[PDB]
Amino acid sequence: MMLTKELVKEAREKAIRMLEKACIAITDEEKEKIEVTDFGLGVLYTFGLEILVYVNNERYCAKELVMFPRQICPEHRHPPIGSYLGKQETFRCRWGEVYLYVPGTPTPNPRARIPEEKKRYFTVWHEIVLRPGEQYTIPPNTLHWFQAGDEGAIVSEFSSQSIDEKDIFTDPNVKR
Amino acid sequence: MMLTKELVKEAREKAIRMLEKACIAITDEEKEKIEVTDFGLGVLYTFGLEILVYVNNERYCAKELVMFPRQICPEHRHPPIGSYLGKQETFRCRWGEVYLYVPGTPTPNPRARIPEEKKRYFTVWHEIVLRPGEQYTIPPNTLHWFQAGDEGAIVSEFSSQSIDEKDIFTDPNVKRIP
Ligand SMILES: [Mn+2]
Ligand SMILES: [Mn+2]
Repeated sequence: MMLTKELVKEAREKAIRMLEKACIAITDEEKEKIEVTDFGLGVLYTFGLEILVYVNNERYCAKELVMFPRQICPEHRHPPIGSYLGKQETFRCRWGEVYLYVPGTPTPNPRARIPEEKKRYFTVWHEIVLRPGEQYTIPPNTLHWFQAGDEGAIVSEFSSQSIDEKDIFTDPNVKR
Repeated sequence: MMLTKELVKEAREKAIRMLEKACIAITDEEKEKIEVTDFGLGVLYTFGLEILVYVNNERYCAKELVMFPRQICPEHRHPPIGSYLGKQETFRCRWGEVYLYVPGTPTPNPRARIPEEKKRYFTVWHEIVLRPGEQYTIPPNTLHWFQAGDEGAIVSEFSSQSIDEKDIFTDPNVKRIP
């Protein structure tokens, strides 16, 4: 299965509707530029993310992450690059709910549900549940992953410079 | 007149309602912590701002600025501090509309309406109108001010580290720290 132009358009339209439902104004030019990634894994609705970048420069970045129901962001970390410390980010759930996993003691009875054969590539299990208004901050170079709840989620990212191409994923099949 | 605890509570409640109308979730703990400033000028509803800080650290900052109808943020700039370049910020109008003024050729027929006797302390007049979804970025140490439209405005800030206490205002009557 492959990320086609038709799948991308469908995903953009779904994400645009979710943003509208959450009352988040988006320009026509931004609507066209929403990034759709299946992380190269060919199952967008299982592993994938729809991203609106508000601003990204050498000094700060802000994005809106849209997630369809139970969409999963595969495990990654944002490493130092040259003398750049690496991206630190704060997430704020805006709508729906998200299950975020970071290093720490495994939480019993985690909310996330991962395909059995992909569990090997999820290694952190300390759970943070974020509902609308709630936040959490990930230091640079820290492993993390997240899955939206059964209605999906919109999660804001506020961070230092983003360099998506340099992110390191646990799953060696991922191409960002 | 001075900013009392009752005036602060009233302003917080109004700003909370405006956030709810814009569907922006805020926690009970954030409701108590919204900053209300009249910039020390004693006319909150003319000059003033209601601020929710989402995050502010050495590496980045994000805030929600709530503005009542025609509330004005007095002219200031975010200067370098030591070796810190100074705050760069991007504004994004979320709701309502805002009239932002930056250095440049004065725009004829500006939308803003400033009290006659305070005009002397507004020195930049190049107009940027932001409606919901629209953004503008102010480089560090750049003079700027803004006024909300007749329905008010909610404006997001995304920026490098914020150090409000170091901001320099054109109006010498302003005290940022209440
Ligand atoms: Mn991340
Ligand atoms: Mn400013």
